[PDB]
Amino acid sequence: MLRWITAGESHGRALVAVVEGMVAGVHVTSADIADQLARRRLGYAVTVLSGIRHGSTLGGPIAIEIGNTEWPKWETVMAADPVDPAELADVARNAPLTRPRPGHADYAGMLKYGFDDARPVLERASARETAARVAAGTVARAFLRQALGVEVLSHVISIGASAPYEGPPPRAEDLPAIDASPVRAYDKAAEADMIAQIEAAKKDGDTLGGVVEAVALGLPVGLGSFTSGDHRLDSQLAAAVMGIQAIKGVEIGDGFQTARRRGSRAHDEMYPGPDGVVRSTNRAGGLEGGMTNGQPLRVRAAMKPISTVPRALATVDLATGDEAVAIHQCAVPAAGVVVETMVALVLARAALEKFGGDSLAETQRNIAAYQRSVADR
Amino acid sequence: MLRWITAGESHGRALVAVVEGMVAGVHVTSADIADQLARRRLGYAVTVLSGIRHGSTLGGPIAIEIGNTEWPKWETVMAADPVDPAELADVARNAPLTRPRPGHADYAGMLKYGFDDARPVLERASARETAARVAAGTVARAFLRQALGVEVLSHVISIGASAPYEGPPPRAEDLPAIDASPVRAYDKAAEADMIAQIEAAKKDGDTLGGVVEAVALGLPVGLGSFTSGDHRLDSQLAAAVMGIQAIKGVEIGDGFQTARRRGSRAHDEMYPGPDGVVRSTNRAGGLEGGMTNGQPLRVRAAMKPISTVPRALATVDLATGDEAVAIHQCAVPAAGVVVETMVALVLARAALEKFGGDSLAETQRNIAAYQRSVADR
Amino acid sequence: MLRWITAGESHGRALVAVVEGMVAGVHVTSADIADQLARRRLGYAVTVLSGIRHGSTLGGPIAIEIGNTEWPKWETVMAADPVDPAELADVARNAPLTRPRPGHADYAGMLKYGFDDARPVLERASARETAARVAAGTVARAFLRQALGVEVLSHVISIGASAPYEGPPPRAEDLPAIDASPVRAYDKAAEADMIAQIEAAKKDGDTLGGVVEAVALGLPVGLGSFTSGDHRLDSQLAAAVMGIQAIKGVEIGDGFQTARRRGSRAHDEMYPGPDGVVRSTNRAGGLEGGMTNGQPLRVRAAMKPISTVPRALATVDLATGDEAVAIHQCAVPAAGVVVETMVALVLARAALEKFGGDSLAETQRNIAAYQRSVADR
Amino acid sequence: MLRWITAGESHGRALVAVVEGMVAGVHVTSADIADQLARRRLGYAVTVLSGIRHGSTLGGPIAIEIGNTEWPKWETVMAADPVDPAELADVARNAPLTRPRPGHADYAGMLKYGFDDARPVLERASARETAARVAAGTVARAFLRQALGVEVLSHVISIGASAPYEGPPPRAEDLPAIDASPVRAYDKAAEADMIAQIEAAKKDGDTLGGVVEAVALGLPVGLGSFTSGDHRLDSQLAAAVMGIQAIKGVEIGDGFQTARRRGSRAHDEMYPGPDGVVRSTNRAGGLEGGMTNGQPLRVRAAMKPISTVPRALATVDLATGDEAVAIHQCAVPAAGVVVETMVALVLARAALEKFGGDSLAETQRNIAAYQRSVADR
Repeated sequence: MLRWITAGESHGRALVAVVEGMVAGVHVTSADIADQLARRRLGYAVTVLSGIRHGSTLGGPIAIEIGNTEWPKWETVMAADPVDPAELADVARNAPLTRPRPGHADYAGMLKYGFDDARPVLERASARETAARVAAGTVARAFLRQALGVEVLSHVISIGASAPYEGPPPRAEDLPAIDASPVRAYDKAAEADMIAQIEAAKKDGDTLGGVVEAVALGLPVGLGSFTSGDHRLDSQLAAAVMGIQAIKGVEIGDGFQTARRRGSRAHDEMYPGPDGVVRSTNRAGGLEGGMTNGQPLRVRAAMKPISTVPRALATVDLATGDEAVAIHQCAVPAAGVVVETMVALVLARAALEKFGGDSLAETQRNIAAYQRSVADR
Repeated sequence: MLRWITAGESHGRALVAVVEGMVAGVHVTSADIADQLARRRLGYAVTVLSGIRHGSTLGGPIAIEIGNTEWPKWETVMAADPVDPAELADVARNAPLTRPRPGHADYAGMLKYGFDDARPVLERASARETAARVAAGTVARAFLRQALGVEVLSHVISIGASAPYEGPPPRAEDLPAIDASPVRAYDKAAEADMIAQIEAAKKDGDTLGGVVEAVALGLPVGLGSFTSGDHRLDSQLAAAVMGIQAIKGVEIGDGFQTARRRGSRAHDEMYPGPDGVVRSTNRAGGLEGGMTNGQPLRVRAAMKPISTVPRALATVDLATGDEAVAIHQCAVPAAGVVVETMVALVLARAALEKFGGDSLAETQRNIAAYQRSVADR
Repeated sequence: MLRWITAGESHGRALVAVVEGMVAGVHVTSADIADQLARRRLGYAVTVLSGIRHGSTLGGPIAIEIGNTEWPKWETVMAADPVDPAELADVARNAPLTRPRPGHADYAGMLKYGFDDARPVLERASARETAARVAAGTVARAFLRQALGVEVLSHVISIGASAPYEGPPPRAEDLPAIDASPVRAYDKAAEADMIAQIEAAKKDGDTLGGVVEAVALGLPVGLGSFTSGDHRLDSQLAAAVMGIQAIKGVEIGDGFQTARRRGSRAHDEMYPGPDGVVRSTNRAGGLEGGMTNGQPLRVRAAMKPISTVPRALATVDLATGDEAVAIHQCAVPAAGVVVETMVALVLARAALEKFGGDSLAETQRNIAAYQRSVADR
Repeated sequence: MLRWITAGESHGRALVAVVEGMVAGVHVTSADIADQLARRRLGYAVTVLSGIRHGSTLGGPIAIEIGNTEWPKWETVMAADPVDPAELADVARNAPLTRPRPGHADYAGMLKYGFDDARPVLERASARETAARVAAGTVARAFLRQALGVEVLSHVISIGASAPYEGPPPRAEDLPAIDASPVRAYDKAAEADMIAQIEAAKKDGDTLGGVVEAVALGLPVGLGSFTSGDHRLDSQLAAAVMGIQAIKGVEIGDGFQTARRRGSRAHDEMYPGPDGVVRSTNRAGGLEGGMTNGQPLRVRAAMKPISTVPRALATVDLATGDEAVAIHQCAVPAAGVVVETMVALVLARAALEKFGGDSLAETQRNIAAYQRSVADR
């Protein structure tokens, strides 16, 4: 049973991702992880410490370290061990952060943990942590591809007030074009609209959020279950995606728009096919009653504008109780990449749950046999 | 650490809800549970078996049984023990269900579990299970009220193509009026619009979904955490709400609309107040960076139309591979009630996580002290 | 992933066992459960509410209710709902329990939960709860037999000061003789010694504990893992067995005696065989480095004397702070039966972890294929 | 809710310990961790990557890296990324390991994971992993001391055939003398006996196991619970201790010897005292009915001889199916140190479970208040 953990402060020495429960024999390398970390940097130092040998998973815990290049600047302010308080009071960088940014973990985090300073909160809350997620996600990704022939990608639906691209989702062969787009858009018209919204926001010195859609292709029928709320795959995906920094909404398939349609036009009808049932629409986004139906999985995430707009947001100085202005510390296309990663981690877990196995070869045997059994129906 | 489990088939003898980890000394009765089960039946036999003594929780597992009144009709078809297969083949009610309904667990469930018959799938997948959830939810509810003075309610935002009510959410004092509404609407104009959509759908012999909003009031700052994706309260709520039958989307606060706003207008600014920070908007829906900020928690759920529209939905007969039509087996206002329940279960768990305690009095002491500590800031 | 929960107070209306995550298609009936509950009653009303249809598991949560026959006597004192406090003060049975028994949950439970009365503590702490465990255990048992040809049994090693039977463990064919023994002894000489110890203790009006050994036969190699402490099968078994009421020690195989042997004589040497490796000793008790090695699994549990000895044990009246004497509310052979049950639950979970599957047939395919793969080595 | 994870192969680049859920404000440093790692090396390079700032925990995940000094020798054989298979076949160090050692994870691990080589199994299974545990344990240790004034230590009861020290356990002030002993013995006579057994085994070229006892002092009443098997503190401790490499048995207090006593002499009687109940014996080892009773917690672990005895143990070459002899790759006093660590991790988790809190100060308030409440009884 797959588990993943991230660790690290934004300005700490390094980030760590640990993945536990991954079967032995999955091919994945430092380079794969770096490639995926590079994809996270798209939009307008990796060390594998354990669990992988000669590019193949060992079956034990996989620990992946991501170095922080800025560490020399932070090694006193973010030092693990005590530092002379007199030497530290002379360090401008160590100044108190007492003006919580609206929209961020600052205020609630300070109160919750009894902090006088927001620094310990933002260091961990920061979306720099998503880099560790992506390191972990790459392992799930390699597993999904090699065990199931499953591919995970994403594309941006809207940024700011752009008109949502509601056409067909991309396939895996479209990923280079998507990744090459400044807004990771699949649709050229939608692309132009989004770039325009960004240009105008940039000019106004403002910030934007957006909507992104992860797509997983090639899934077998029956991952997740209808047996309880927690086992529904959409429940698990929603947790994994909503828990991403700045995400305020999650949809499966046509999501909130489904809730505005009539039953006669809301669902995906089934028809006879050569190698099983075929559907002509995918309004469900590949999930029905908590399980994969074989159609492309579509998961959409709504990201709020996350970058603090300079001198726009009133706040309070918790030190004084006086009015203040939040001092700043779009990322929509990268959010799409992070969503891919969380979707992959969840899918990989659900796959190991149904197909079991301790090595890829074993898991592959069980998959094959389940597929043969379904075909023989 | 609070856990909840539901058990039961729709036409089985009874449903069971088990709640584990609830502190001793919470006042809750059979009548409370029945009251909340009654609320679930709003819209256009309870036996407490364990864990409660004289209307006060014991600290052990709380098992709540909900009887099925139709059991005599089903006691052979849904018999636990073997039944002579010749006697059963003469029972019309035991006929094979081999035409999976689009939008339901039928097809994927049959394939996943190797079933030839959809009966075992729909029996457990059916939203009749939400009654067991609500039994469990009532315990969390009583805890939230008595430990924290927290109230949970809901109201319907839209049904079918109605214009979404986007005005202010209701307070606890508005619940009778909401519950008295045929569509559990808070807004009279929105109400009329929704009733109209329903009337027209009824006439067309069609079905509707909708959007509902659970509201939790009185929450302390700091439930949930920013420390990882799984600990974010919005992550937990999303899992609990998305896992409800027929839910296709979840939002916190202004959700997907936040993703279409500029940073300067997207967030909730903070200002000085007498007894702490005050905000003038609640676009975040009471959650920031994974934690409660003290504002009303707003959680919205998108429900797809769930009732099968007679002779509209093409499907396949899995027995033959031939075309077929799905045979049928809005519920928006009741969905709102179920969402309340899932929100309450999650909030109660997060509260016990931060405030600990083995009895209500102990948990109340820790709450009080945390609140004093925050006030003294 | 198998989970089990028990609920119920000793004098409550009923006990409930819930088992979640069990694959569909396992044959098990009310009668099987009753048979195993009967075995628990060896030594000197079952209702299946959910998850089983026509004697075959459905794949959903399995809820099993066990009625309390004494309920009419307790329905006011252990009433779930409030009862007039004046009517209750006239009930002798509802008298305060304020003299905690040494060796029991009484004192620590009262302090922990802020109880003035030990009643809520002993009602849940009581070993009557093991009946619910055994109901749950029967499902795991049926699964182990049908999926893996695995059998679980037990026998008593010692009671009181008897000389421990250290000969060979029994096989499944020996269970009737063991069950027919007044002390569930496998060895006739050991039996006579144990009966003598009991006779002498009975005469002295005293109580005894003992040591029991669960044996699981037919296990495949490789359940559990060496990958971390929590995944070691011996870790899981130890948790499941030590958590049984009155158990103070757990051993795998030769346990504490292994720690007194030299490395040259402590382990089980391997030799070539026709259908795989064979060992001539089983000092390890079928577990090495956290995993099953194919040898009989042997798990031993040390039970303390649990029955309070009348007027022997000094205690304190918490109401007054005055000296008092504990007022009483062997069971070694039944402990053996309970240990069987906990071993079976853990083994079944570990099996589903490695072999996966959502139905027995699927799990059986994966098992077969893993076994073929091992044979082809 | 405290969680701990270890990662690393014995000859990999480094070990990683991650601790999640630890409250903010606990004072612990690199030096503390190194000190405790040094204690693990008693008997006949630490880098804190995250979660700690200026010697005080941040509340987020704490990642601790322990470097392997031998890494340059292993950086090709245990390289994470692929290495030219022709270059690797010339490396003597990379030779196949196909003769599983009796008593080790080798055989079952190879079969389970489909390995042809035991290397991936022993790399992770090796007790070198306990160093990562101890890094994690140090955090729990600091928490226990600062939140609860709790101290954890250990001493060796027996090694090989020595006569078990059954006198009183040590207190915290005795730790230097214990740590200074070659066998970490508390008792001088027992010490001499153990050294003799070792001398004789060394001379015979053989290996020994032993029994160790962890002692935790200063615990509040009521950690753990009687509410179910999994919540019993003895259940949790047993899992944590049995899961240590080479441990074959666990006891609480007088353990297996309790099972040989009569009820009248088996338990710890309670008597009136100035500041609460007092006991004159501690046969229970500080745990009753699943919870701490305030007495010293005593947990004993039986370690099998772990070092392979050269040319004594027959095995099979899995490559050929031919007879072979196991080639080798006491540690009792260090086992005691590891047991301390696992006990501390479990106690710290149980403490956070009851007392909650997100910072030490908050947890301390809740502790104080629970203690006052108990005193006022």
